[PDB]
Amino acid sequence: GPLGSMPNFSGNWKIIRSENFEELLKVLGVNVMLDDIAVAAASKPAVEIKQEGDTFYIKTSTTVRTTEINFKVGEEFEEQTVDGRPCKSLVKWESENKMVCEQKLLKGEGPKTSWTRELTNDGELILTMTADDVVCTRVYVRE
Repeated sequence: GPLGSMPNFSGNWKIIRSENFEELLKVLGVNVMLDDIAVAAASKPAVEIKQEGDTFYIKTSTTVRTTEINFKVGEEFEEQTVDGRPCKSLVKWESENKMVCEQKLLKGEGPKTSWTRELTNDGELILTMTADDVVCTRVYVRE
């Protein structure tokens, strides 16, 4: 679970709205990173989150594919674009309810990318994914 009064992200989460996902994918092209979309693109599976303070595991499972990512809020980690360019990523708490991941390619030029996850007071989980001026929002509720 979470620290103190901060909300508990642990759960099984069902998507009930999306906007601008295909648009984001087109702007990103080969700059998209699987360590983001491999637990977000597919709408059918539950997104299974396990939170232990700052430590997160995020898992999806279909009969074809199981994927799990992990990170710790506050600890830098590396992810890859689909064409193999490394990115340094860091998640921080932006607010009581919201984490923000900043991302930077290790070398060369690309779009400014980020994502956020927010557990709003109505009980929804909001994922936003950004590439320069394009913002994708996906809204989840508990299964």
